[PDB]
Amino acid sequence: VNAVHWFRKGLRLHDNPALKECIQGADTIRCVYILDPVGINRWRFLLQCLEDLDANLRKLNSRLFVIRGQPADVFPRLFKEWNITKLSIEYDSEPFGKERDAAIKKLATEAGVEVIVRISHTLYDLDKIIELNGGQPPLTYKRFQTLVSKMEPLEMPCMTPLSDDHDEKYGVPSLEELGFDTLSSAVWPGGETEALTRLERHLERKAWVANFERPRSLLASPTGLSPYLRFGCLSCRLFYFKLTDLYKKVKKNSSPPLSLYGQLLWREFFYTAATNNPRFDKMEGNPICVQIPWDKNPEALAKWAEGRTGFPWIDAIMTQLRQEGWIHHLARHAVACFLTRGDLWISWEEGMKVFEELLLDADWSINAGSWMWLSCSSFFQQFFHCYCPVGFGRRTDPNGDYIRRYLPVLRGFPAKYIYDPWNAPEGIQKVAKCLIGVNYPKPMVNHAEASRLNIERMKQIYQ
Repeated sequence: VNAVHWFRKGLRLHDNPALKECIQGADTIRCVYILDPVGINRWRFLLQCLEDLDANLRKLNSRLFVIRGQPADVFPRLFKEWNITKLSIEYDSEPFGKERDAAIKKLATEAGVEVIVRISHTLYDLDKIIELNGGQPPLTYKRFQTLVSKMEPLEMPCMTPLSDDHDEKYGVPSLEELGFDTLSSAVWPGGETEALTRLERHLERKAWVANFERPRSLLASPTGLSPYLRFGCLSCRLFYFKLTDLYKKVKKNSSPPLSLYGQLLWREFFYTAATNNPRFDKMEGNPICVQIPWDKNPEALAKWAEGRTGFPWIDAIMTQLRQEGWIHHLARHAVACFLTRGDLWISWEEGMKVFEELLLDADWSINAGSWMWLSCSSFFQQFFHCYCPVGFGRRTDPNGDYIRRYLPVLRGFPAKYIYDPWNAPEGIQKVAKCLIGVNYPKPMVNHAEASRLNIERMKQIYQ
């Protein structure tokens, strides 16, 4: 009779099995999102997801109920005031997620509410993947792959009562209503509609690699999907199913290579590896994490996080990240190294926390997992091997256009110092209108020296 679907992740109406199941047999249905009362970019992306769902719901004679407050306190009030008997959610594997939900399920049964749970934030049941592997998370992407290639296939991806809503809670809140601010548009608009738009574009574009050859960045693509996958605006099975069909249609081969799926499988690998380990995002007490004597250096952390390291490659990556909420993985790998095992010898937990506040596609699991691997703290498997924060940028973008773009103060520098401007003669700096040490900081560390010492440090811990 009375049903509620609770959005957390999975902010879509496509491939929503828990929602599809919840509407089955219900006389009424309310879609609900609960706001607890982390930078403006994630927050804005969130609000646009919510606003986006509401718009689609309105299209459907329904509308989104954004409830303000806490789940454990909101739900008994709802169950009673709305005479709910069914409540459904997407499955959340994240260790803290499981807990909250296991608790809302105890409450649910207290009010004799039925609780529909359905997996769809991942391609697989991770519990099952663990079972094969001996009741043990694969700690290697290879074994993990070896294991999913041997995994069963796939099954492709009533009214609502409103009143006077758009303010009695239930309306989507605004940046201002949260304590911000203002921003300046948004390189990554949030929501399902945006996400189904970019999937179309993305598929069209990947279609022009293997049956269209000819040549056409480090910049946000207008076909990029990572943030949409993190919030569930885009279903990962939809993505998958359409990826397969593209491969089979352009490559004429109905048995694609797992590497077509890397973006997806890496995601899954970390969800699997984290779901049973609540200390996954810490070093101490994290059973899979090597214990490393990282330093406490707030001031070094600060320069790193605020992109004032004096290494433009590093600083450009960090300001692109702070401004927009996304950065290419190669840049993730550069700034991660520089902060941890490469240069600064600061804990990966510290970089994890920064990324959580600024990175749009950061899940608890993915974020922790990456920082652990990137800093060589787990997931051993292929030594990532730190590339130079001068040479590695120089290798990628010889003219330093990416640098001029995100660090305009340096716009006036020649491509032969744009990566290492402290090596510009005084006359050049003057002509560039940027005195190194005055208008842009000097390098916070000697790179050669720092990685030298840092490689030492690391092998003392493996004698």
